[PDB]
This record gives sequence, C-alpha cells and structure tokens, in this order.
Amino acid sequence: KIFCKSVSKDPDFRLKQIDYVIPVQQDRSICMNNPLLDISDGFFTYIHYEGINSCKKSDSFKVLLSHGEIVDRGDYRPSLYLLSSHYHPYSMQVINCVPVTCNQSSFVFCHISNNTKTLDNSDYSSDEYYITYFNGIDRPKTKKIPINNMTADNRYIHFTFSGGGGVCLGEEFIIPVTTVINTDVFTHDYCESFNCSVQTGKSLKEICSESLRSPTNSSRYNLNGIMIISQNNMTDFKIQLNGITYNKLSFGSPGRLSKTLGQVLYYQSSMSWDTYLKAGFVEKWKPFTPNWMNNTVISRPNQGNCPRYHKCPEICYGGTYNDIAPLDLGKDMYVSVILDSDQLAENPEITVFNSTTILYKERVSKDELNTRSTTTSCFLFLDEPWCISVLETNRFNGKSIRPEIYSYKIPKYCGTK
Ligand SMILES: *[C@@H]1O[C@H](CO)[C@@H](O)[C@H](O)[C@H]1NC(C)=O
Ligand SMILES: *[C@@H]1O[C@H](CO)[C@@H](O)[C@H](O)[C@H]1NC(C)=O
Ligand SMILES: *[C@@H]1O[C@H](CO)[C@@H](O)[C@H](O)[C@H]1NC(C)=O
Ligand SMILES: *[C@@H]1O[C@H](CO)[C@@H](O)[C@H](O)[C@H]1NC(C)=O
Ligand SMILES: *[C@@H]1O[C@H](CO)[C@@H](O)[C@H](O)[C@H]1NC(C)=O
Ligand SMILES: *[C@@H]1O[C@H](CO)[C@@H](O)[C@H](O)[C@H]1NC(C)=O
Ligand SMILES: *[C@@H]1O[C@H](CO)[C@@H](O)[C@H](O)[C@H]1NC(C)=O
Repeated sequence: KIFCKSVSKDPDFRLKQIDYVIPVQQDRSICMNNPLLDISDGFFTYIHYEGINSCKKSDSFKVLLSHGEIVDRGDYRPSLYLLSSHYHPYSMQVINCVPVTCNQSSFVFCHISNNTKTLDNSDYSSDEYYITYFNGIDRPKTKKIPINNMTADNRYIHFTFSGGGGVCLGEEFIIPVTTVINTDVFTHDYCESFNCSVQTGKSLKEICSESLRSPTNSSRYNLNGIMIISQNNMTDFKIQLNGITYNKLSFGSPGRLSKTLGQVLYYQSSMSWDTYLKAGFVEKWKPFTPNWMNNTVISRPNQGNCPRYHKCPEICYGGTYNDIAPLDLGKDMYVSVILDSDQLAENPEITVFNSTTILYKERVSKDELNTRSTTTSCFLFLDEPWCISVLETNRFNGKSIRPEIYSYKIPKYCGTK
C-alpha cells in the first residue's frame, strides 16, 4: 500500500518486455491482431486473431487461446508461465470472443456466425454462442450456450460478446456484451445537459438519439450490457441478458469487467462523441449500473470530428480500446496505457492518473510506435503492485505484425531514475 501517489517526473516502472509467450509466425504476411488478456488468482488467459495481409478481426482464419500461470522465479518480478495453447475449433466463423479466468482455468466466450454482417442484417437466433474452456492438463472442450432458454430485460434482436475480459463471481459468469435493438427506447439527460454550439442541421436532442445508431444500418441501435451465465458443470444453464444503465449512455463498444480490490470495475471504450474515459465500479447489477467516473484528463485518439479531448455531442464513430486498472481505492488512482496523439493511434504511454490530474507517465518506446489497442491488468506480487499490459503494435512495417507484452511495477518512491 506504499507507492508513489503524487505528481512527479521520471518514474521508474522497471519496464520489461515479455517475448516467450506470444508465438512468432514464420510467415511475414500474417498479422496477429486484437489481443485480449484477463488475469485472476495467479492465472491468465490470452487470445488473439491471425489473418492474412489484413488485421481485421472477422477477416481471420485462426484464433489462439492460451492458458497460463503467474509464477515467482526468484527474479524479483512476476513471470508468465504458458501452460496450454490451442486454436479455436470454429475460428473461421468467429465474430468476437471474450476471455474469463475463473478459479484456475481459462474460459472463452465466442460468437460464431455464417454471416460476417450478422450484426447489421440478422438476429441472434440465427447465430451460435460457445464456451471453450481448458487448463494446463485438461484437453479443451467447447459447449454450445443455450440462447433459446435465455431471458432478456428488453426487446433485443442481436448481441455479441465484445470486450477485453470478463469476471467470475461464485457460480456465475459475467461477460461484457453489445446488444442490438431496432427502436429508440433510450433517453439522454446527460448529453442534453451539454452547453455546446447548436449545429444548424439537427437539434441536440436529435444528435444524441441518432449517435446511438449503428453507422452501418441506422435502423439499429447498439447498446452495451452484460450477460449473466450460471451453470453447475456446463449443465442446466441459466442465461440472463441485462442492458447497461441509461445514465450517460454511449454508443455500443467493447467493454471490460475486472475483479479488483473487492469491487467490480467496468470499462467502456469511448467510440462516440464523449471522448473521455468511461469507467466505474458496479453499484447495482439489474440494471447494470456502473458508478461512472468524472475523469477530465484521460481520452483517446480518433480521426474525424471527435479527436482526443473532444467534449461536445456529435454523431461520431471511432476510437481506441484502452483498459484501466485501479491501484488505490482511497486515492482514486488508476493505471492505463493510453495513446499520446490527437488523431493517430500511436505513442503508447503508461499513465498513472487521478480522475482530475495525471500523476506521472512514461513512453513505452523511444521511437514512434503504432498501437491500435491496449489492455492492462494489475495484481499483488511479493507484497508490491505489479501490472502486465498487452499492446496491439505494428512496429515492423516491413516484417510481420505481432502484439507485445510488457511487465512493470508501480514505483515505490516518486522520481527515481
Ligand atoms: C451455418 O450454416 C450451416 C448450414 O445451414 C449450419 O449447419 C451452421 O450451424 C451455421 N452456422 C451458424 C453459426 O449458425
Ligand atoms: C438494417 O436493419 C434492419 C432492422 O432489422 C433490417 O431489416 C435491414 O435488413 C438492415 N439492412 C442492412 C443493409 O443490413
Ligand atoms: C470456482 O470455485 C468456487 C469455489 O471457491 C465455486 O463456488 C465456483 O462454482 C467455481 N467456478 C467454476 C466455474 O467452476
Ligand atoms: C451546462 O450548463 C448548466 C448550467 O446552465 C450546468 O448545470 C450543466 O452541468 C452544464 N453541462 C455540463 C455537461 O456540464
Ligand atoms: C463435469 O463434466 C465432465 C464431462 O464433460 C466430467 O468429465 C467431469 O468429471 C464433471 N465434473 C464434475 C465435478 O462432475
Ligand atoms: C460523478 O459525478 C456525478 C454527478 O455529481 C456523481 O453522481 C458521481 O458519483 C460521480 N462519480 C463518482 C465516481 O463519484
Ligand atoms: C487526486 O484526487 C484526490 C481526491 O480523490 C485529491 O485529494 C488529490 O488532490 C488529487 N491529486 C492531486 C495531485 O491533487
């Protein structure tokens, strides 16, 4: 509980890159993209997609699933021990996957479909959803989720598991999900309170309603939510689909649930007009109400009319996924690898921040580095706070594309270099 908690320069994160976990592909044309990582109770689950001359998720043919353990090697730092590594049996039909580390095994929740455009012109009854689970010894097993016996809190027509990680609470799995609904049932009191220039075309009430529409169908709305899956031994499933609170709604986007410090932290990537950090601890579960933070310093780059630090409501789409991880509940401290650029996805920086001020930061690379998304997970190691982050990098514009894993420690004292 003793580490740097003040505004300072020159932090010593003791940063180290991990290279033996992520495989190295012999083919230079293959792009390894969209990594996911969830750590819990000393075990982790790593996932990434492989495609040919394209780094798009559904534009793939392989989906890697890795299980491992956190181990002390006497190195005075945590090490990743890879135990099992498998490819998803339905990879060529995977639309999205979310990892969950429960107890001492890996769990992968994937959405499989024949139609890459299923979210724009189809419904969830036309698709299938599976749980693939394994550990260091057991062979991987894939079970189909019975969405037929599912109960929903609203008239949803489609959904996909979308996010950087899930959570295990007792016998229930809670996975972040993005839902689709074809009628405007939503309110926007928070956005309507903004004091911005009125666009000559539409009103502020119209801007915020329409900003929840899909940019590829416009008759559909993308609303974030969670799915609660309880089971005994992959038997007698009870599945519930709850939407996120209508307080401070933002267009559907990949989220995250993480167990940290006795609370449950929810993160939602800001892919619409509110370019500041959407995150918060869970107050109620039905409806899924995270106590949204009022962060005024953490944002993300994007092209178009909503770049970094953009505040005003606007029909915008785009952004980057950047997980956060809490360090101290009383001091309201979090850590995150964010992108230090207004419009381009580049220059990742490890950032320890308040809701109101940035405490300290450090660039990951001295050279300019392209990075499309980051995820961060922190844990106690040797009675000290350590974190592991994965960055979706493209440093070799001439060699193959591959994500990178970094491990670092929160500085014990401020300003040591
Ligand atoms: C794709 O179509 C085939 C034939 O209709 C079907 O067997 C399969 O289950 C479909 N896949 C999904 C995810 O629905
Ligand atoms: C757009 O969504 C509506 C609502 O279900 C659907 O009927 C229509 O086919 C979709 N159009 C496209 C091009 O996906
Ligand atoms: C994980 O272990 C706990 C016991 O501490 C148990 O209650 C829970 O059902 C287990 N979860 C799974 C998915 O096996
Ligand atoms: C806009 O101004 C009003 C006061 O007229 C204020 O109450 C409100 O909080 C402001 N909007 C935002 C988003 O802060
Ligand atoms: C759970 O089911 C599997 C079969 O899929 C079986 O091998 C295993 O022993 C079962 N575990 C328990 C605790 O019943
Ligand atoms: C953010 O501000 C709102 C309005 O004052 C408040 O209700 C909410 O609790 C604040 N967030 C946190 C994390 O306290
Ligand atoms: C960070 O926020 C806390 C309130 O949670 C405040 O007391 C503190 O002054 C802030 N940090 C700095 C450097 O001012």
